[PDB]
Amino acid sequence: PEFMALPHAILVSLSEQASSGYELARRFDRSIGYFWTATHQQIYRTLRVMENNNWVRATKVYAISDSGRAELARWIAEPLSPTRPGRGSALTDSSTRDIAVKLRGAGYGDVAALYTQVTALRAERVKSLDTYRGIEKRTFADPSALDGAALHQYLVLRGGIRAEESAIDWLDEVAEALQEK
Amino acid sequence: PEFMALPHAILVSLSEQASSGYELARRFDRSIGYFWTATHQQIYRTLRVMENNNWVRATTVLQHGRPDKKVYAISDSGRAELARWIAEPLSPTRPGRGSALTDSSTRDIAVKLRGAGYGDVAALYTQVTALRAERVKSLDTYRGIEKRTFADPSALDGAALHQYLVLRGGIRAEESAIDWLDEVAEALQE
Ligand SMILES: [Cl-]
Repeated sequence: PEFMALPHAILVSLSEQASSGYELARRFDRSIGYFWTATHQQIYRTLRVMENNNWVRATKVYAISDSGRAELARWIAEPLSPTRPGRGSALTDSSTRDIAVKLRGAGYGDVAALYTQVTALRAERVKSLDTYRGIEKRTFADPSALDGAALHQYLVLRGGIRAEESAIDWLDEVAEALQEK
Repeated sequence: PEFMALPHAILVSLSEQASSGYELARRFDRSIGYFWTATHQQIYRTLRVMENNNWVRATTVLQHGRPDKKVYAISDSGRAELARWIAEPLSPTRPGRGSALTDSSTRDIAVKLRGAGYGDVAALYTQVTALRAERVKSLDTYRGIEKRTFADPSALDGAALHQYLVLRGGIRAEESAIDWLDEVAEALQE
């Protein structure tokens, strides 16, 4: 439960607005829904799980508990996981999504701890890009002579190259805005 | 289900090189694993399935003083299915359709783009231009939420600024997607 990311997304939702099961889903599919693709069945299942830890109270409207608000602070401060599923690419790495959740509910949990996660993740995107940048020069040196399969592969690599750059650029925009704060 | 996403990725993979179990897993991670997170167990289970469909054929190759390796290659029927799936339009019922961060058409197009060929590129260009038209809907929407809710983002503090930054990530992704979708469309224009 504390090693997953949806309980926490819902903890953010509850932190801002204490809603119900359906009100929660409804709220989630337009607030955090643009980064997380979760179903109503998932939202409800996790809401059950959160009441099992006493993370949410039965005020029928759910409320974040003290224990749940503590977990959000804990989770936001918790650094980058080495066991995280998808390490090594901006398209597969789920940290970009987690940072967005942490960034939203940065009331519970502090900005200093998150800043370091933003700078740590950016450093990883540089390893990713530096890898892609190597495959480019060492596989697609002179990118104008490419014809069919070779060019299709280049273009695909160029999508990954863009994503890595995109991630770094956002991570920079995030890191900049968290400094002036 | 048969005609899902991973099988076609594996057809594209085996289209590039006839690989064995481990070779296919290894080379998928090296290439298509940078956009696709799939487990080796999953890769092999689809391999089994597509052999039952006769989409892939297995040949035991002779290795001296080596366990003889079983190599899978794409068959005629599988080569046909890959061509069929590249041509098949985007689903209007698929999830996360409303965001570049949430949409898997970006990934499907990448796979299609890999194993395209002279005959499939034309139909593939169709989906490129269609998906770009959707990213503009998504972008046009985010830019609306920006102007309506986050005009003058210099006087933003705390929650408001955190939310804007998050919205700023979505705008970049849509832009990024459009830029790539344009680069692909242009490179096919020759
Ligand atoms: Cl055959």
